[PDB]
Amino acid sequence: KDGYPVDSKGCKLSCVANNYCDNQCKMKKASGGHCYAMSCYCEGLPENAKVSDSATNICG
Repeated sequence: KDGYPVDSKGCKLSCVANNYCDNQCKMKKASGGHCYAMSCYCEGLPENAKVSDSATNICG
């Protein structure tokens, strides 16, 4: 599946470059890792990946 990976709190990962996400997503059995709207997004994550379902999370 695809989506935005979160952190230990469940907040979207603030990405700043494609290479950064490209490497992260990869480690997460993903294939399309890019930085969109300062948010990392991997395409091909595992059905049990920990990503959000919206372009905004509930961080502090």
